[PDB]
Amino acid sequence: PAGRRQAIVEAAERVIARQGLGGLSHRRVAAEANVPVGSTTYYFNDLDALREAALAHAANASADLLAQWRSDLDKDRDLAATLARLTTVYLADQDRYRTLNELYMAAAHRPELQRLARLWPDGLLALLEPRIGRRAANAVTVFFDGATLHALITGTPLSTDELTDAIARLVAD
Amino acid sequence: AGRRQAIVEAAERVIARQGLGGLSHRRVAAEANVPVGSTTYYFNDLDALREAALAHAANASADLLAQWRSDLDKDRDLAATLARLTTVYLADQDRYRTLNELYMAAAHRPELQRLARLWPDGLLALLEPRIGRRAANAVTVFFDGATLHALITGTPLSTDELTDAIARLVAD
Ligand SMILES: CC[n+]1c(-c2ccccc2)c2cc(N)ccc2c2ccc(N)cc21
Ligand SMILES: CC[n+]1c(-c2ccccc2)c2cc(N)ccc2c2ccc(N)cc21
Repeated sequence: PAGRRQAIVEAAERVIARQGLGGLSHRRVAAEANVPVGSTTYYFNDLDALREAALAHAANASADLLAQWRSDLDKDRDLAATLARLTTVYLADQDRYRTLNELYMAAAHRPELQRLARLWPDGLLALLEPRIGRRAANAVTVFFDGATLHALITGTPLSTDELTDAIARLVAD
Repeated sequence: AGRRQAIVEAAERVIARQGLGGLSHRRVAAEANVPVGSTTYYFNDLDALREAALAHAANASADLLAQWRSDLDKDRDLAATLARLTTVYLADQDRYRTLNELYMAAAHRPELQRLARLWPDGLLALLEPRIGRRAANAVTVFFDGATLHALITGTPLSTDELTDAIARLVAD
């Protein structure tokens, strides 16, 4: 299909993000992906495997973003401003990160979603801890978790300047 | 004690787990332990159960917010007082789980956002006069993450760690 299967994994991601894990059905995914049901059943008779597929696709996207953050943080050479920017870009990219966001929030009370979620907090820590210490590293990721949830809740993100200022206070000393 | 109440509290639970669209008399009958949806139908023929469930959580949220307000006037060290209160909140996850679930969920469900906003708007107005907009907003944001990240990572920031990060953020 040149990627009918890949559209079904990408739909299933959004599905699971919106309805949860035990809220996966072939009908929904076909709807979600705009493909015939038979394509879904043919490629993923077993829904557990569609679940695995959908979580791995998110996990890949998560770790992929993190590596990009890694690349940017070495090169740029200024910490607060870089992190401020990277966060801003992310807060703005509502398309295609909704899901990672839908899942990360859900994981808050859903152990089965935490292996996927912990990649963010663990990954950020590995990135920052060497550069700023672990107390600072933890405090910053705490703030970022807040920045996203707070932005979504209130409907307005912190500006880059506001982010930069708060990061700088958290990393100072 | 009162079966109305037990049904609105169960409905809160169900909304917290299955969203709002997931709410049904049947699910609530189970969560409530009401013998049959029949008591559920009696007290709430239609789903103005949502409105009661949402208002019950609003009342609980405002209430805790009033408690924070009281505890703040009752001391001087703002940072350490906010930390203590948060530490207590993280330690009472069991009491406050449904509120937390609803808050998380509201990130992508606009219908849960009027309830959810009582927190940020509330903390903002509470602290803004003491530390100004910038700091009050930065603290609320940090608190949003303090709870989420504690849940995700399974380890909360300590009182000392909370106090330290808050002190950095409030300082003019
Ligand atoms: C999906 C996790 N997550 C969150 C996040 C999303 C929702 C709530 C809390 C944190 C995040 C939040 C902010 N502000 C900035 C960057 C990231 C991020 C960056 C990379 C990644 N692989 C996951 C990331
Ligand atoms: C339910 C909102 N909420 C959150 C919160 C919960 C989950 C995610 C983000 C913030 C909260 C988080 C921390 N750290 C400390 C206090 C509160 C709080 C306090 C009162 C209230 N009425 C709602 C509150």
